[PDB]
Amino acid sequence: HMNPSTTQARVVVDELIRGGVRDVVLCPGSRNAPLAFALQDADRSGRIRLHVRIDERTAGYLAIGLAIGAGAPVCVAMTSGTAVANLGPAVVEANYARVPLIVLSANRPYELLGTGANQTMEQLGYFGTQVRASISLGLAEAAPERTSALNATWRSATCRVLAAATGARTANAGPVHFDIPLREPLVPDPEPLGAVTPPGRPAGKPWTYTPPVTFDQPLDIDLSVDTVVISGHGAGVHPNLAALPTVAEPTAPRSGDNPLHPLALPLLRPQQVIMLGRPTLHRPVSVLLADAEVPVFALTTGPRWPDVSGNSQATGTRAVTTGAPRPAWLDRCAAMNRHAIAAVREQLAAHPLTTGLHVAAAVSHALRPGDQLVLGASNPVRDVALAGLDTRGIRVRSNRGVAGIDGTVSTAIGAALAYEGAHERTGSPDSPPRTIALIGDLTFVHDSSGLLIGPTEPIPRSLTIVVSNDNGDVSSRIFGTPHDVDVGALCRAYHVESRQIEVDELGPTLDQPGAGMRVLEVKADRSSLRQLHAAIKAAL
Amino acid sequence: NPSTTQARVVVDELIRGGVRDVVLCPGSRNAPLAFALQDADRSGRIRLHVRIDERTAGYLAIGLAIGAGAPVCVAMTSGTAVANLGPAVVEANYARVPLIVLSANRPYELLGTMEQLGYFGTQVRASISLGLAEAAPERTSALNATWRSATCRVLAAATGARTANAGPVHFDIPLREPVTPPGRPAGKPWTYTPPVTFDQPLDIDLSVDTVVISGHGAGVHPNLAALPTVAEPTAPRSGDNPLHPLALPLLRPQQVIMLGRPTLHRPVSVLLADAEVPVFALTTGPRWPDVSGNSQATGTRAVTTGAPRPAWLDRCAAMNRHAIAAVREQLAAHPLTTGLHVAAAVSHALRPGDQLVLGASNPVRDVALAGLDTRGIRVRSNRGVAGIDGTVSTAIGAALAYEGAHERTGSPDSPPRTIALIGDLTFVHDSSGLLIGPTEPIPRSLTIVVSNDNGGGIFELLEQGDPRFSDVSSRIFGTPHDVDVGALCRAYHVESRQIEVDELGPTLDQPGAGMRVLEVKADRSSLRQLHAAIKAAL
Amino acid sequence: PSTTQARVVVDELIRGGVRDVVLCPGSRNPLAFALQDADRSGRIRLHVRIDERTAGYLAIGLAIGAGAPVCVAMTSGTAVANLGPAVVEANYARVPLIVLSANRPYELLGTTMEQLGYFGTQVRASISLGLAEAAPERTSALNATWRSATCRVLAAATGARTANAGPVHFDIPLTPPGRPAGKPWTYTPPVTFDQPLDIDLSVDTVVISGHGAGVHPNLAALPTVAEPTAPRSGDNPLHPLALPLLRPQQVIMLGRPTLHRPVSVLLADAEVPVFALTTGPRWPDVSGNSQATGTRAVTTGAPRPAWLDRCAAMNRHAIAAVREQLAAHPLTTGLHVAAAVSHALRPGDQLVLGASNPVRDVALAGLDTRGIRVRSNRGVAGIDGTVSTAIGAALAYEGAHERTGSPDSPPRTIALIGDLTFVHDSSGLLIGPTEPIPRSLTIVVSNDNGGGIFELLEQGDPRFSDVSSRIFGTPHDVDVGALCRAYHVESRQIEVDELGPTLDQPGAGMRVLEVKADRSSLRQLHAAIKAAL
Ligand SMILES: Cc1ncc(C[n+]2csc(CCOP(=O)(O)OP(=O)(O)O)c2C)c(N)n1
Ligand SMILES: Cc1ncc(C[n+]2csc(CCOP(=O)(O)OP(=O)(O)O)c2C)c(N)n1
Ligand SMILES: O=C(O)c1cc(O)c2ccccc2c1O
Ligand SMILES: O=C(O)c1cc(O)c2ccccc2c1O
Ligand SMILES: [Cl-]
Ligand SMILES: [Cl-]
Ligand SMILES: [Cl-]
Ligand SMILES: [Cl-]
Ligand SMILES: [Mg+2]
Ligand SMILES: [Mg+2]
Repeated sequence: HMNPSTTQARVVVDELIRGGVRDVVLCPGSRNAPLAFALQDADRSGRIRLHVRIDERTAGYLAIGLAIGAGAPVCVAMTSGTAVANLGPAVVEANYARVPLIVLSANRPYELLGTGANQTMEQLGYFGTQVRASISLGLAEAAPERTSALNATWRSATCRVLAAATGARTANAGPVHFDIPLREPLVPDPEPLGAVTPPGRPAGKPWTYTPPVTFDQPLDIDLSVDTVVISGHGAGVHPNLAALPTVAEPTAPRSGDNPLHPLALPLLRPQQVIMLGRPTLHRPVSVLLADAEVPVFALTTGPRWPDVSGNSQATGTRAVTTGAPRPAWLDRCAAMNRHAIAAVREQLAAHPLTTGLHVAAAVSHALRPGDQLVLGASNPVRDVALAGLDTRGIRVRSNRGVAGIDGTVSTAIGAALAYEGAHERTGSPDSPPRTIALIGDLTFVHDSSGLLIGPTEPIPRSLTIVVSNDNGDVSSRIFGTPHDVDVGALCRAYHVESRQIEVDELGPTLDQPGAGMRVLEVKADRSSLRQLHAAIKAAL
Repeated sequence: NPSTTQARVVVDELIRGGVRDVVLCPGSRNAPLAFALQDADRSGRIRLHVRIDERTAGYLAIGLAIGAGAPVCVAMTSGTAVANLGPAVVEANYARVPLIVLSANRPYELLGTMEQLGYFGTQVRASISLGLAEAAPERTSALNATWRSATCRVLAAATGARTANAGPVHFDIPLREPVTPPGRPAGKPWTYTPPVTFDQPLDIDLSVDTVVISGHGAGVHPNLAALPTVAEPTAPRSGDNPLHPLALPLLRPQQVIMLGRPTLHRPVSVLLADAEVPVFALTTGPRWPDVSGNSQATGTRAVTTGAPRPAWLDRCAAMNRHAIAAVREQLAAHPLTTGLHVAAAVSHALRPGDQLVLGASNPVRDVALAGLDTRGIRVRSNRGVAGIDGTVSTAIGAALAYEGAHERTGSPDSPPRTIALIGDLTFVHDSSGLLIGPTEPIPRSLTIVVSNDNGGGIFELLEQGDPRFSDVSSRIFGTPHDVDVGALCRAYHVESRQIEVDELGPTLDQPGAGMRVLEVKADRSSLRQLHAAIKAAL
Repeated sequence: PSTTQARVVVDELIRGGVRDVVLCPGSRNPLAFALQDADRSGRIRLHVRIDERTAGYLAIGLAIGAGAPVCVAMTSGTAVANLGPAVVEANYARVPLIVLSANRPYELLGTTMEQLGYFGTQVRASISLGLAEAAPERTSALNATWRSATCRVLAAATGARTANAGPVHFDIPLTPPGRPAGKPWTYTPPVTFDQPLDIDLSVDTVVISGHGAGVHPNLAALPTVAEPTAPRSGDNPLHPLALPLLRPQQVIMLGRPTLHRPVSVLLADAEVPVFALTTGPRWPDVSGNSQATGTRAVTTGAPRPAWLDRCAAMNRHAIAAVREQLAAHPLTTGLHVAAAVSHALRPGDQLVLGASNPVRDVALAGLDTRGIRVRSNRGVAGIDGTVSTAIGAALAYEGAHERTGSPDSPPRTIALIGDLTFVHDSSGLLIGPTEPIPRSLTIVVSNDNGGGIFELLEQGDPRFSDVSSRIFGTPHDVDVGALCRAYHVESRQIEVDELGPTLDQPGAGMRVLEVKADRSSLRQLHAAIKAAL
């Protein structure tokens, strides 16, 4: 009846859907045709949304966007060869950002490794320690009597792939390499003489159910000691710490309503630091975490705990708090937070030229509750932190794992599609929410291929990309001249609407109703930034 | 600083070892041998190429190595460099390309930049770490010897000087966070390793009806020059008796001599798997291919007795004329331009001495179906893993190294031409390879011909191209993109022109800017029927 | 500079719970001197061996004896290869093993550190300290960097944050105080790993508990087939031979089962839901039949009286069939020796079981694990290193009893192993005069002169009788008594009826009791028990 490659591909796709996979990114190939056929039919029946891309490296960052936008595991299926190697960059990012990314690689049978067979390499284990698991399905046997047993083993392995990627039993979500060797026949047989897919558990249940896991590690912390909370990427929400002064990275969730501008920390003298997540962005933050006199308590949601400090007195998951912060200490930190905010506000106005900070400040004001903000992990994240954005009621995403230039555009597109997707299922007939991306010009040009979306492929409903164009070791001689790439020409090539506006119009133009996907380019300056940052520092 | 001394010794020995080009990317950490390479660039001892995209940088290095046969260095500088260099390193492994990867590790920092993947173990020929530099005026003669000896190991491993198996090498130079000692006289390398002769004679009787199938990495065998030879475009031709690939299924060879690693044509793979046909594998290195475990014997050269029967050579020649006529006649009888028409136009426009860079998918297959005469012509293609990524940067590096070899011959004639034939998906995959800063070296005679059928044409010719999949194959296989290629080249400031297949000939004869892209629109909705008409007219 | 780094690291390892360290004489290795100072000062115990393989398995025993992390110090360019087996066992049995290495960063590399592939697949973490400097202006900062990293090593080995103990590779490439009151530099409270599973005990349920299983009070009433190394939670045991006689409709699987074919068949039956309750993040599956994973059970309902009565009946029939067929058998088999050891055990004893038949035979003899501590290398079920495992297990066990100030002599550690197992790791008996030696260790060897377990497998079928003596039985004809005397260890040959009384007498700290056994009748015995059911 049904050939083994088709049966295996349909069973795997079926178990992945039951595991919560709503979006799959597919790259074209011949060896992965079984997976391609099963995925396309699951897209026809509405069980998943399929995204086709041509460039596997940007496809991996699209899949990362599809996962951080709503929280679901996301699969990316590709053929054998360098197609798997091109997933390298996205796997590394997903490792340090803890993104549940499933690399579903088709492969030749392993017996062909070493024979010179076309388009065949050492795929299994290619990703080394960067993945949470390298799992290989077997080669499918042509034995309809073993069909019952193979369905159980295939579905149980797919569940193991899903459990490791989502961190269902480790609290350490990350990328997983799921390698599937496939042999001919690679296409489905004539459907008149066809079969039905071996069934899973009744009522759409996963083959192996993993109920919610709890990882608890309580820590004693006395709050009467003058305490500042520094929250970075992957930080959890802690209600018992919402009163304390908090220096929060843009991608960190806010526990309370007592902010502290990063520029204010070096001008204060905390006696005790509570570190939430993986702080990385601010240098004065990094300075304070080096100082050995100030005790540091680390609180993480997963088992990995950051090494950005040397005087880590203790690491846990939550705090059992004793006491309450001194009101004089609270008055001091709030006083200095207002002083830092005003210093940034005055020097921005006192500056003649539009810099990247002005663009970042303009986007911050235009934000509204419910919006999603995607930030290039270079300057845009630091700039929005200097402009003191209030991340309450907005979801802020950024590839803070390795903070690479790769794939920023694709991540924005993916996060938008995932966000607007979860808005449909909540039943609201209201319009889809907004996703605004702020990225530099060198990052936009570098991942301009990420703008490519085939005519038949899903397109974000309300994504606006704001490109702050500052036109910019012997390896730094390429930065000595402007790359001179017309942002509008790239957008025309990839059939994307573009507009070159000014920072004054940034607000009103961002409020124009949803026009699908669009790119807004703001011209900015880089020559005067050294004076602006020196002006702000002197104003403090 | 004893480290800047180390860096100057290594760069000198690498130049003595034949390295004429190095590729750099800006990174968070300082580049390995960053400043020493810069002095070597201004001195004219070496040519530096800088790129932003580390993936396109790896493939540019491959192009710089295969265009002239020299070893090439790429200097990793960031924490994403290992991941992005993966594709090029894998291709360098399977295509046997001398690729040196320079990295600088920090021994005073806690471990537990570089992001370690698992491929370095399986792909590289050697992993050599220099060692930390320490000041010692009484050991300058000794540290000069250790550094240059290890540098000679790195080059010998990468070029296959002692193994006959070129490939990528990982060279690590540890650094401590912040004149040149001499080498051998006359510019000679520190440790002279004479290239080795790797010899495996094999007895083959040529009176048995024999066909030769030469693939990637095949050698030149003068004693086999008379036999009917089905040769891939990248294989150097050794005779004047070509056998069209479509004529192979109309014959019954009793013996097959397989040169190098064949990767094209399903009739070839069916023949090589036939257990009733002895297959003899002749390779230039230690690796050897088998299709279905049907390689009877391995070697490097044939010790031949006998000669092909004149009746056998006549049958092969008759079947060859039928195949050539069928392709020419059916192409003329087809209204729409396909990628196969473009391949025949590019093939008829080449001249002796030109370089041809062929992308994967149909272009490299279509050129073979067009009967391209590869003699006097240098043909390149990344057949190691047959990826469609990095083919634009590979052509650019191939043009740059090929032109530099013509400059060093001192001929006043214009630089030789490099013509690249790639699909549209291939072009879209690595369009970023066109972004070259005005400071960097740019080719002077590179023409990229893009055969644009708005998607993946080869899938029309495979099993998923069957009409019973017509309703499902468009999205997941054809994958149209609707990209404006001229607008892309415009954005990157590359001369671009859309032309018809009839104007393709004369357009390549006229020179132009040192780099330009010629886009020919094509159709893939008639591809499967054009190929069926060719098979039936055989 | 390196002497200070080595002495800082040793202090944090002692503050982290390390009480024993194994090392081997090697071509080099500072850490040796620092470890030496702590040994004379009494802060750790040092154990030296010549055989690096046996050194790795000694450290495993030192870990599972009391539950502490243990360090082993490689010193040559053969230690990685020789420590391989012990690292693999530590990985699969979740044993806190710290492997200490020393790289040379000022030397040409790649043209005492032999790299194999197992480190990247077996260890929980790989942490290299980094080269030391000389500026005493940052000695306070270097102190924190070393003690923090050492705390990372200990946390990965003991599973402090991941609940998955295992081996760790620590590279120290070639006195600033710690936190006051001897606490570790970075405190990490042990983590609680929780997954509640809804299970209806009203369905006819059996509990199968294997290696690494936890203790479950709300499952104490259910019939329980428990492997020897499993800790028992209730008092309704179900003899393993009774399982094929019953027809359960639901299975709760604790830990990682590895024994008894009937169990493997039951766990694979697609008509029976299996629930895997584990103590860590890994979970086992036989044929993809595990339908849910968890760490504890939220139980509704109660077991039917009809189901419990049926289970108690077949249990009784099985214990009686084994106790009776063992009496009718004239020759002494390894199954008689397992029953003799089990009935000679008192509460508070430690029992070390080798693989092959000894671990299975003790289960067939129905030993009551309550009050006693069973140890076995069930991670990969190998016959190597079992002797050194029992020596280290004895040492750490008596060490925990010495530190409680009890006046009574050390508690008993009895090891039941086979002959092939004894020969495989006979070198582990070679212990120098200055090295620590157990004071209450008895190694009972059931010597049937070959592999008895093979007579019970398909190769033991009589149609292979003429072709299976060489390649499965493997007779050795080794004089165990002469071997023990050569290594200066007490040895005595006794009969099964003499095993109990001799075990009750305390003798030299290490004694090897060898009982002659037969395997030619093993397949016939087991066929007799099956027919008696
Ligand atoms: C990196 C990579 N990803 C995917 C593939 C699978 N693949 C093989 S041929 C092909 C289509 C290429 O299309 P195009 O370059 O337009 O060529 P055409 O066959 O249409 O001439 C694809 C995606 C590959 N070979 N390499
Ligand atoms: C290192 C290792 N090699 C081989 C095996 C395979 N094996 C399993 S049981 C066994 C026989 C051991 O015989 P013995 O220790 O005398 O025990 P018996 O079954 O006779 O009681 C062997 C070789 C193993 N488990 N470990
Ligand atoms: O001859 C060659 O060039 C060549 C190159 C390769 O990368 C091979 C890989 C596997 C098996 C055979 C191979 C081979 O024969
Ligand atoms: O529970 C345990 O102790 C345990 C231990 C292991 O080493 C495992 C290995 C693979 C699969 C499951 C495992 C498991 O459940
Ligand atoms: Cl950016
Ligand atoms: Cl014929
Ligand atoms: Cl190809
Ligand atoms: Cl066993
Ligand atoms: Mg195409
Ligand atoms: Mg035995």
